[PDB]
Amino acid sequence: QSMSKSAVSPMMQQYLGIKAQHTDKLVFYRMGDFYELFLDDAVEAAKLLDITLTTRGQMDGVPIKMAGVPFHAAEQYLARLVKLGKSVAICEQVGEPVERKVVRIVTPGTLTDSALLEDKETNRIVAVSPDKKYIGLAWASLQSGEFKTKLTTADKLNDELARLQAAEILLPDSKNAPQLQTASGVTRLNAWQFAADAGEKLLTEYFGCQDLRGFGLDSKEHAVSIGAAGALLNYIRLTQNLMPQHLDGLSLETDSQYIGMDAATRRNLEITQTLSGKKTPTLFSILDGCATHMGSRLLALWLHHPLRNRAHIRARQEAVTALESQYEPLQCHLKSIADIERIAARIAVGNARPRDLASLRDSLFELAQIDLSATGSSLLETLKAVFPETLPVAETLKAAVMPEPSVWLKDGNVINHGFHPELDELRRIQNHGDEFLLDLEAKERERTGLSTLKVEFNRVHGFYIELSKTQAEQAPADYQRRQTLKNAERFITPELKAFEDKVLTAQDQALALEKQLFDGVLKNLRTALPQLQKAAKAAAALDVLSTFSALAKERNFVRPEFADYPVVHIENGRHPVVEQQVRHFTANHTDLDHKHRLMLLTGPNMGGKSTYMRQVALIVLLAHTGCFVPADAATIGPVDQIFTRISTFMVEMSETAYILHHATEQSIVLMDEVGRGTSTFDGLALAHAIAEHLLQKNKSFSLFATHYFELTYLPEAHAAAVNMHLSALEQGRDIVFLHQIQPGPAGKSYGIAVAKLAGLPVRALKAAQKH
Amino acid sequence: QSMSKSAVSPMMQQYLGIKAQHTDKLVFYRMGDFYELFLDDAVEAAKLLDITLTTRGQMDGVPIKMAGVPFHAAEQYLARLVKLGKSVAICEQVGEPVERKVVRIVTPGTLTDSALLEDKETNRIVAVSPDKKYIGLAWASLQSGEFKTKLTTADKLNDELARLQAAEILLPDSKNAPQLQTASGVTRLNAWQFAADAGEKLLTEYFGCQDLRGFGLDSKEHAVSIGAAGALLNYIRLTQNLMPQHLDGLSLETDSQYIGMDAATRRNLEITQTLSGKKTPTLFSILDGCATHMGSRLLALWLHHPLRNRAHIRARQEAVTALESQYEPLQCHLKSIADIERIAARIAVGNARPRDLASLRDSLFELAQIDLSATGSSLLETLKAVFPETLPVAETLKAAVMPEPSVWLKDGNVINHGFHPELDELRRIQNHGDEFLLDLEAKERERTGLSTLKVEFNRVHGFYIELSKTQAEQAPADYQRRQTLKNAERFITPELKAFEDKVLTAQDQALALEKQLFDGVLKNLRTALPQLQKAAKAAAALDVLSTFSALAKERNFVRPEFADYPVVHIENGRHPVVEQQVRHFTANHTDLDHKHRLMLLTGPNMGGKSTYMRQVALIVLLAHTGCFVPADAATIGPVDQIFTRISTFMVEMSETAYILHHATEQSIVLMDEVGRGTSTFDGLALAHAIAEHLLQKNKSFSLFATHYFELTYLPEAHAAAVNMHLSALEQGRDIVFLHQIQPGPAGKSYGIAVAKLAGLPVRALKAAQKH
Ligand SMILES: Nc1ncnc2c1ncn2[C@@H]1O[C@H](COP(=O)(O)OP(=O)(O)NP(=O)(O)O)[C@@H](O)[C@H]1O
Ligand SMILES: Nc1ncnc2c1ncn2[C@@H]1O[C@H](COP(=O)(O)OP(=O)(O)NP(=O)(O)O)[C@@H](O)[C@H]1O
Repeated sequence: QSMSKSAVSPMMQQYLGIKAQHTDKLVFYRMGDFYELFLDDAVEAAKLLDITLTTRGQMDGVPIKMAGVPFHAAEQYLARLVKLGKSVAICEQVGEPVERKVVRIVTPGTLTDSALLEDKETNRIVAVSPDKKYIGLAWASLQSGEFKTKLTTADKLNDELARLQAAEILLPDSKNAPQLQTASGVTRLNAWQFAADAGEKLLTEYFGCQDLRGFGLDSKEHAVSIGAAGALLNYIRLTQNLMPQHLDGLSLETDSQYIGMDAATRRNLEITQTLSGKKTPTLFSILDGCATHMGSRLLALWLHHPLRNRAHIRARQEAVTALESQYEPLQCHLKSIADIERIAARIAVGNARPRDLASLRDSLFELAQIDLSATGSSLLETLKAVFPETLPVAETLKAAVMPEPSVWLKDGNVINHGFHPELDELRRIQNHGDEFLLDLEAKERERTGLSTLKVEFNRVHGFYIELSKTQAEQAPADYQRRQTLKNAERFITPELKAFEDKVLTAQDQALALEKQLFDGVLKNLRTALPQLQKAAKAAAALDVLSTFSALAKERNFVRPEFADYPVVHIENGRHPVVEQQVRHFTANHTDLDHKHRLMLLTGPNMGGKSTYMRQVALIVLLAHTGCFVPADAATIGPVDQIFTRISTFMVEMSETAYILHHATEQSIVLMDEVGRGTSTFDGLALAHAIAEHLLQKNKSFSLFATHYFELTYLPEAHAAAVNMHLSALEQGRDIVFLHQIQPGPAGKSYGIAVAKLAGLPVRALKAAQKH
Repeated sequence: QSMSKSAVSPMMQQYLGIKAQHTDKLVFYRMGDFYELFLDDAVEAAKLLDITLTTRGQMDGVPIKMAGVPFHAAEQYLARLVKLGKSVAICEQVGEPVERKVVRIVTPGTLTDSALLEDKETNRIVAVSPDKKYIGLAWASLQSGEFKTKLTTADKLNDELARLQAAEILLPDSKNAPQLQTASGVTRLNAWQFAADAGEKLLTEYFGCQDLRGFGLDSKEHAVSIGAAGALLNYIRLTQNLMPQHLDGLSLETDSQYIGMDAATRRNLEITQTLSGKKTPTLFSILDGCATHMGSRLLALWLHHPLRNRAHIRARQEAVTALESQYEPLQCHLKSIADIERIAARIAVGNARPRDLASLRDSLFELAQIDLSATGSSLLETLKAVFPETLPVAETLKAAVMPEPSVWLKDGNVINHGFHPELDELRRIQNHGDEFLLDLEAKERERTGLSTLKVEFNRVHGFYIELSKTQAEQAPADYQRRQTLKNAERFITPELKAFEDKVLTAQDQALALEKQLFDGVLKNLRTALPQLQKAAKAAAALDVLSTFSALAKERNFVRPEFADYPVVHIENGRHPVVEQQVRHFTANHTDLDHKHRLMLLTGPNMGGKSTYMRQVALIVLLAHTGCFVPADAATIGPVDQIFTRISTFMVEMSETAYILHHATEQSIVLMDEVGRGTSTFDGLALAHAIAEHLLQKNKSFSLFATHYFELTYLPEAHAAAVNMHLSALEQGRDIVFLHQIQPGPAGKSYGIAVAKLAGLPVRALKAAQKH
């Protein structure tokens, strides 16, 4: 393996220096006004981006493959590449003098740029450190500050992964990495980065605390999850420009905090995504009346993390009732603030640009005006306390940044007038720009008798005066001259050289001064990042609570009550999504307690069994978010998990296996027509057993819909079973469904579909009666 | 109700004269370089087309509402309008001297323009004349010449409508018009147009024959269908520019010609349309390797009309075998011909434009070159005899029309050179155009000393010579002058007036001459329409048979045999659509006779039950189209109908009613999991009865898939019953489906999905055993 380095250009040789460090990722090498890619990176990017592949120069004889993109559209192409789980290192040149650096690595899970994120996109990076009994989970969202760790098991893993919706996963390079789907981008990390002891040094040093007990860890059992946090914190460090200091606390997630739901249950209920994978009526889209982007994202969070702690739930409920009389002024203020949660993020990772501070400034002022707007008597009063706390940050931004700064700091006109006296003075040499030149042209027109001379400028030559070749002979030896032209001839003069060296120096010192003063206020903002993140969280909380208020007031939701005994009482409740799809939707009751635990639904095929079942689960879910539920009243007992089951057939049996040995007395199980598949022999036998389990060996409140009429006999075999069914009425030779729960099991009226039949249908009426 | 007529403009008064005759249709009133619509038409069209609604002028004091479209995109909006089932009258002005006329009425069922039709779109207009016991059906396709009538019943109506895929329906305005869907565009026709006696005069005069016995009618029972044909013939006349003379014969369709399939069966088998209504793998898309558009349309026709006559089937089968050795040269010729079936149609209706004759000419020549290409021994030899028959038409077209004519006849350069001697001479005055003017400019440059004069032309002044106002004083009195300008001044002269009156007269006489000669050869073509229609039918037939030859050679299809006894033998057959979706598809046998009639499929879910069933029905269907079936060998007995049954539940019971009292010994019935709905009591009772009918009270060859294991006992109760099932094998903790038919009823192995369960599954294994 001998080399050139005469076989390869020094521009290319430098590229290979960078590319060697990022052999797994695409490298956007800045080349002029383009980012270019070389070699296999070129062939890859030319496939992926439908941009033209080409060739530049030679390397060891061989033409070098190349492909590029204009700088003005780089974020756009970057957005595509990360949609396809690709990382890109951005190689720019940096210095005073110049070195080729990587500056920033864009990965699917560390996005903070508004250009690479949808407005309601939650963006998480999760790292799994597997012991083998336990598994350390640690996740973070650079855009929201979130930073949590959890201890979990191997089989309970894909549930946690679906819950977190991670955009990127960090795995060890070890041979005992957990087998898993792929998924989002999966990024493997060289083993020792998940070290618990090194992960503990990193964490304690990042938060500047003694140990990790306050967060509820210590390297006893949690060691594996401490290392996973460590690995996350390192990967953030390797990818981000500045190491962000906005990662809020670091909480241990226990299973007791939220109503657990398996992956399939999240999917089936269509919480944030349909069964065909969209935003075509979901629970989130039907409730998403948030005024802010950060509010919308928070609501997505809440709908997936229904609280178990009934105190926090009431804290939230006290707020929403209080906001009932004052949400229309609130939602006007919030509607005009920008995404300050993301702006705080971009500040933290050294990625914020001049107009972000303008938006942050103006919205923090708009948040300070909510101090009136509303008051109350709850958690709200701690929310209100936050907004004026942040005015000191707004004032300093008002004083340091223009009302409208230029887009790029490099262009100047970012720092405000009067913030720095020197800058104003430096900047003042500008009228002396144009007025000294008008005072000079006129003092040369009469001096030469030519109204065909003006003081011109170009980047290469600087200031000059040009005269035609005819008039070039008319010029004094006071003029200095340089380059020769075709029609004309341009001249320097020492009395504008003195001017040129004054204004161009003033330009450079001003540009340099704005840079240093901007970096100065970023130094300040980054230290004031705690108050900023509190501002973001308070603004978004209030936005969701405001939305909860408006929904209840505008669609008749009621504050559900909580009980200490196993119970689910719902006074004519409704399905919150299907309710805005039907013009008329018929409400229905739901009564269950200790003695009435399993409701066995039987019914025709367009009788609303599924809808009614999903309606119950959705009311229970909503109940524990602090939102009000769609009913006239509701009362729910302590609930721990929600299970559902609504292609086949081992996936039917897989999802029910999980249900059977995880559901408890506090769980709520939903089962829709289990048995479809195989037969009516083995199918009925299984559906018989599964019911013979929810009643006995895990006393769960269950809704069990089924076509197996043979299961009607359960209320006459267990105290807890109940038979209910759904209505079908005769109108005019044509059947209809009023969609109403009715006690009992619907009788047999398929032979009633003689409303258009032909027989010899007695032969049917002779097989049933079947006693 | 007094009027203006001073309250309305004469340009609007003339519109109301036209609009009054077409009160039900939209009227495109040509207004300059636009077609505009007024009053309620405007409001209608503004909504439908997303075009801006506005105002022009006043009528009785009120601003007249208006909306319009440009001429250059008129066919595009018309296309939209007939997609939404609307009719449009095109009001142009005609004359020598100008009258407002309607010229053409575009209706959804009389389309012939390539610009209003999809390439493979079949376009039929059907007229129903209801007695009440009988119903006269009559339909026609202007694009294909098809013109048929049929006698039918009131309930058998929606089956026929769906079979004919009518783009438009003609109903009597009577109060006893049949209740029906709507559908396509339904067009009501003023009662007496469906008159049988008046219908018979129309029909006999159209074909110029004594009565209708040769077609198999006479006003005995066929009176109601004769009038239907009359109404159709009239609507064609009211709507078409020229009354077309290409309508082929007039056959009476009887129910015994084709294998009947109800509306649901045509949908379920996905013959030319999916269950979600697309071209996502259908039986037609999977076979459609036709080189021509007209070939494709014909394929659609045969897929919906499987022949009962086994002689015509063998005729087609003899042609496809003989083409096995000669289809690659055939499909290269056919690939380069145009849509001559439609072109013949546009000629018939006086709608043909110059380039259509060009395309027809070239393709009729290309069709003549198939006289070698292939020969054979069958029906083929009559096909070969047709192509050279049509050369006389190609010759005349070659001599009369340019190799490339202008787009519009009004622009000239359509009639070929040397076809008419006078036209060439009239046309020849054109070099005398440019050369006489070069011989005149030069004779005016030196005569005035000005190289700043050139002979010009504009549409207002004719020919002229212009000179600047400085040089207008330099012009002779030999110049005549007219309009004054700004910089210049233009002059007429009697020696270019003589020239102006020579070349413009020659232009008009030539444009007029081309018009009369073009109409002259259209007169010839329209009388040579019978040869043309035969050319189109012979080209298309061969294209479909060639395709059948390529499919059999390239996907291992075999020529099915026919039997005279009830039988369906299929040596490992395959599903022709699913077979190109799976990389590997496992073939399966099918054996049924007089003693083995009902195959009772039981099986797991993803066991290929449905697919195998639909495979049998599709093979039987394909067998009767002449095409070879996807198998190693196949033998089918006499078949009359194919019924299928694969949301709920009265529509389950409606479709099965139909099946139960229409299926015969010769029918082939397919039933997929009948019973799903209601329960397992009344569901099993109904599935019990329905099987207790196919065996006994209509000895039909039936495939009955069900999950009811209770129906396994049938082969031990009836001779004709058979139990088959579909395989499921264990590989590695993971079940798989080899998809193979196996005698017997699959046993009970859903408890076998303990491959991931958790119990207390003995309680299942305790309910089955169920003896
Ligand atoms: N209360 C209601 N008001 C109005 N429409 C309803 C109501 N409940 C159900 N529907 C509609 O009824 C249809 C059938 O509801 P669904 O609950 O799917 O019946 P089902 O037979 O019980 N389905 P499955 O759960 O698979 O058995 C749906 O398309 C709903 O839109
Ligand atoms: N003969 C075959 N050979 C190989 N694979 C097959 C065969 N038949 C079906 N499959 C596969 O089986 C899949 C679906 O089977 P399908 O016939 O729908 O199961 P089913 O439950 O028996 N249908 P249904 O009666 O409508 O419930 C298809 O995607 C095929 O790829």
